Parts: sequence; C-alpha cells; structure tokens
Amino acid sequence: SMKLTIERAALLKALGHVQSVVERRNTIPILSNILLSAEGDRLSFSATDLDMEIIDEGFAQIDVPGQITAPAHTLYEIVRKLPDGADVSLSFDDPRLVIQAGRSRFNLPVLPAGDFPVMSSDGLSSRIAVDTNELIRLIDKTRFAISTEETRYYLNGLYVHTVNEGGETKLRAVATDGHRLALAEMPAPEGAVGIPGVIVPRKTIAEARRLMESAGETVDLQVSPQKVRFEFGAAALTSKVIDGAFPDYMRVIPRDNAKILTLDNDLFAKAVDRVATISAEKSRSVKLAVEPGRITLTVRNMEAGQAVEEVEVDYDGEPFEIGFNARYLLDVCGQIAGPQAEFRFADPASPTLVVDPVDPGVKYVLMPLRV
Amino acid sequence: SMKLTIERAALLKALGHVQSVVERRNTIPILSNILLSAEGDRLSFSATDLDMEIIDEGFAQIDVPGQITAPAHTLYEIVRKLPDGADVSLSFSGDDPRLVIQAGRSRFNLPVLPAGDFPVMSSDGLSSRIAVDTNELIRLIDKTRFAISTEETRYYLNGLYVHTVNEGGETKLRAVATDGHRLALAEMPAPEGAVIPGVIVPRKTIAEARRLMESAGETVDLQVSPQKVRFEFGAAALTSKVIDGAFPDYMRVIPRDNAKILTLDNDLFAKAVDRVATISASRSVKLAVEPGRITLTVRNMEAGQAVEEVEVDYDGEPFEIGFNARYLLDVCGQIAGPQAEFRFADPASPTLVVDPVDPGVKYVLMPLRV
Repeated sequence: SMKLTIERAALLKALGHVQSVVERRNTIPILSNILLSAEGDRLSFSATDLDMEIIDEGFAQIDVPGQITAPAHTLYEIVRKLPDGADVSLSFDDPRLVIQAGRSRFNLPVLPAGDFPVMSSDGLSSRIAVDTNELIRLIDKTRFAISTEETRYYLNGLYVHTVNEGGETKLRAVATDGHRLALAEMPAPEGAVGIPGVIVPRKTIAEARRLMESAGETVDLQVSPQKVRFEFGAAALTSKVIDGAFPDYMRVIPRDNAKILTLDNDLFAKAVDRVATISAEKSRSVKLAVEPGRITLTVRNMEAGQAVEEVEVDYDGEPFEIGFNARYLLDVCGQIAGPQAEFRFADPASPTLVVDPVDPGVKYVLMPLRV
Repeated sequence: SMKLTIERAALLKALGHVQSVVERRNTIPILSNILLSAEGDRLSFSATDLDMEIIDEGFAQIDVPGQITAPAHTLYEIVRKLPDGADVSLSFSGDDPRLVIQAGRSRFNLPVLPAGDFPVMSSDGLSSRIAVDTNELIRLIDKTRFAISTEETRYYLNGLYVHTVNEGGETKLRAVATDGHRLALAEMPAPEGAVIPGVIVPRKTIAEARRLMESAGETVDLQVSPQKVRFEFGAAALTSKVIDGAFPDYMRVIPRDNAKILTLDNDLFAKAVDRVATISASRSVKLAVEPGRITLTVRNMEAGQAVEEVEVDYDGEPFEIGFNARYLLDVCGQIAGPQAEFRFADPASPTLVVDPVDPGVKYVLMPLRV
C-alpha cells in the first residue's frame, strides 16, 4: 500500500520535471509510467526512456510508504487541471492508483515497481559545480550543430571535455554533424580538470538544458566513461553516453586560413535570408562571390528562380567564389554575440572559420559546397 | 504587370490579403500563382483555388500597364523580408522571361505564367451589395464555425447555411452549422437589403472571409446568388462558389418542447468535464443527472476512470445521458455569460443548450449511449 497527501503545486512541479523524458510513442507500456516512491517526508518521481533517467523529489505528508508506477502524461494533465491550492491524495481499494482532490476522483492503472528499469550510477566522479549560466552558454552556442539522426553514432551528441590552452585548462563542448562544427569553451571549474571526454546524447542535452531553466546558481556534473549525471538540486538527470572516440576535430578546425573578411553580421544575415527566400527546398545553397569590398550573394531554386544581393564587406584579398548551405550559414550568424563577424577562408574547397570578435571562446566551421 | 513601382507596405498588404487562398501544393502550376494586373494608378492582385477567388488592389506608379502571373507564396515571402519602407520595382519584358522584383540592393527573378491561362471567376447574377456590421458578421461566424463538418465533399454539412428568416414578424439574418452530430445557430437582426436566397457557404470560404474580417473596416458588403457569394472588404473582395444542395430542415432537429430544464455554472462545469476527459485519448462522458447534481464519469479501454460531482440547479426526475466530451466543451466555450441552460427530453433525444444572456444563439447536442 502507498498512501499520502501532497500540495498540487509541489506535485505539479515534480511531475513537470520528470515527464519530459517520456516518449509519446511507447509500445512498452511501463516506459510511459512514472515510478512513485513515498518514504518519510518525500515523494520521489522517476521517469526514463532507457537512455536517460530523470528523478525529482517533492515534500509530502506520507501515511503509508510504498512504491508504484502510473501513467506519466495522464498523471501530469490531471494534476495540471485540478483547482489552484488543491491538496492531492494519492492512495489505494481497487488495484488502481486513486487520485483524489476536492470533488474529483481518478483511478489509473498501475504497473509493478519491480519491472521499472534501473539506471546504475556506479563509478561516477565526484560532483563538479559548474555555474548555471556558463553551462547554458556551452550548450546554446553549440547544440544546433549536433546531428538529428536516429542512430548511436558519435555525431549524435555533444563532446564535453577539457583541454589545456592559453595558460589554463578549459571545459569545452564540440558539436558536429559532418556538415558544420560548433565549439564553445569556458575556464575549467575546480574538479573538471582532466575529466574523461564524454559524448552526451542530443536528447540528454535537450533535457538537461530544459532543467537548467529552473535550476539554481550552479549545476553539479558527474562523469564516468559509461555515464553522465546532472544534479539541479532536487532534480537529477542520469544518462548513458555515446560509445566510441569522438573524431580528432582539431584537424577539422582550420588554423591558417589567411583570407580574412569582416562584415556587419545583422545586415549580412538579413541579406542571406532574403536571397534564400527564392527557394522553398529543404536545403538551399547560397553562392558567395567575394571580391575587394563586396560579397554578391546568389540563390537559385529548382524552377529557374534567382535572387541576387550585394553586401559591402571589409576585405582586400584575391576574389573567389564559395558556396554554403544557407541554413548552416544563418545558424552561425544567429550565434554571433556582437555586430561584426569575422570569416577566415582558404580556398573554395576548404573549411571556413567564423570567429566572433566579442567572444574568443567560440569557433564555428562551415564546410563549402560546390558553386 | 509590365512596369511599375509600389511601396513595400502597399505591396505586402495586398499580397497578404490574397495569398491565403493558395494551397501549399498544386498539381496545376498556375493555381500557385497570383495574377498581377497593372493599369492607371492601381496594381490589382488575384488568387484562387477554383472554389473561391480573393482580389485586392494597391496604389502604384505604373509606367507600362500589363498583366502576368507569378508564384504567390514566394512573392509574398520576398516582399515580407524586404527592408521597411523599400520602394519595389516590378517589371516583365522581352529581356528576361521572368518577373523582375528589384528593391535597393536586392534583385529577384521569378518564373511566370501567362495571364490568359489564369482561372476566371464569374460574378453574374449577384444581389446588390448588403452592408453588414463587421463585429456582427464576425459573431455569426465565431458562434457557429466549430459545428461545420471538416470533410472535403460537396455535401451541405461542409458549409455554413446563411439565410434570412421572418421570425414572428421580425426579419433575422441567420447562420446555421451542423456536422450530423451537433448543431449551432446564431442570428442577428437583418440589415437593410437582406430580406436573399439561403446559401451554403463552404467551410474554407468562411475561414478566408473570417480572416479578411480581421483587417476589415466597420462594415462588410455581402452579395448572394444561388451559385455564388461575394464578400467585399473595401479594396479586397472574396468571391466563392456555394455548396449546391438543400440544407436540411434544421428546425426539425432543434427540440422545442424539452421539459427537463437545468442551469449550471458554465465555467466550473466545463473545467470538470475537461478534468474527467483527461483519462482518455472521440471520448464519451456520462452525465448522471439528479436533483441538485450531475455526476460526470469517463472510462477508457485501459481501466482508467475519472468521476466528478458538480452542483447544478435541477429538481426533475433523475436520468443518465452521454455526450462526446469535445462537443460538450465546444458548446461551453461559446456561452457568453456565467450560466448555461440545458433542456433535455429523454436520454436518446437531442439536447438544447441556450445561453440565458444571449437568446440569438442555439446549440444542439446529440446523445451517445451510456
């Protein structure tokens, strides 16, 4: 038996945190459930998709301790729709979970707690406190470049690791999908120096980042070669990592591109977006005809449509033509923090570096395509 | 057209009005296009899906008059992204076979199709213009829209029946929607000129008319024939076929003599219905009605149950009746004041819902087995 009462707001806060992990499509019914575990003065909540597990805790008045599983999204929506201030009773005498508040009564089917997946966290490092805003930045500056593919390939997560440069150790995140790269870094907090490099799955980053919005001043990170764990206070997210070595991305990031050009980032981005409008295609390529003082942008669609726009830029080198996917270019322009962007080109077939003058702790790479 | 300049704001306004009718996909390429016709001091814009046509016009400096067609959504999107205040040149000549759109440092070339292959929407036999208050016309639509069937056939249920009735010596302009499972009626006093054959206005036409009412003025002009309806919103106009067919004698489905009368707090009732309906994913709800109370029950196939008691104003015989939960919530969503009044006969008979604060609306709900 389990039997308790909990304030709607506390119940809603916890269910809200954990239910995000549950895939709407699930042909294994137990993976649609939350594990509820009541003991002492706390109701604990766990949900999983097998690759990761979110846990949270709320205060509750516990008459009889116990554990049961119940449908996650349905439980969340019931509680959401209960009146403000409602005190919520959870109990069992059918074999269903009884949720009772004011004049509403719900009976949900349950599944036994013993069939609920167990996520082991053996051999994690000690907790590493990382400033929340700094961590949010590592993710927001890079996340867009992680592939959206449905595999467990190394490109489908964010490579988190430390490196030694500029007379200190940095905590770095690198994302690449084979078409583009993003890199962001920060001075390594105490305890992060020399963590093993881990590839954190895309969905895990998305969930961590969501939980970061409601976190405090810091989030604790723990890492092992098999597992990564984020603690946000009462909530925690534990995840598998992608197995295998991440590519030697330091060879992909060009160091010696000598054709340097600076431009007004907002004007350029608007010009790119404008010329790209000619095409409705999923991928749209834009030609950059670069010459002293100017970039001429051209997009063509699959039905003889054409758009051209000239943008003045700061450049004095040899003229050349280079092509990029317009979405990848706009993604980079979207991350630039100030009004200028700096591009470093070599030849039309080589990777292009984009640097942000107001932030030396990011690097973006664009891969050219045929123009 | 052949050669003109037009302010971005004037171009965008007109393109935004007309492009909504164009389907995202068209097997006939010219149906994706806007007809541009330049003459005098006006650029005219036309777009169509063959069932209806939207037209509009804007001021322009016309150097060379003429007519051409070009991709609607693309032209709209290009203009949307041009900088504020941009003067926009449109030209078509023997140089390039494409429409040339030029503003500032931007130049676009769009493929065209000839104006002579663009569909023609005839407007022969329309009544003279009837001026209808915009908010009132909006109300007629918003009070009833939800009950139109969402099916793509040319059956009377897939449109809004707009007609004029002599109701006890007073002429009303009335709108009726039903999908065979529920009905909605709204009416207003008939404007001068309305007492017009009854027409079934297609669902999409109502949607487009309603969108255009968002940026209309004080009145909108209505014209009707047995084949066509036309809405005029100043420089913009929407002309549409009607659904050919006899709208049901809906008076036969609206119950007049339902004697079990109950009134409740609409807002609290709707919240209770929404709560119990949560446990499921066309969900029925059971209403166990007795003096002073409705007990709401929803069950699902997965063993899930939700029950809630709501206090109501009723002292008649007890009974149980079932409704589709969404249909019931749709009605409660239209009720204008704090109460709703239900009138029931027996559990297998249609139920009337009236708003005690607006006698110009009627709703009917068909029961389901409980």
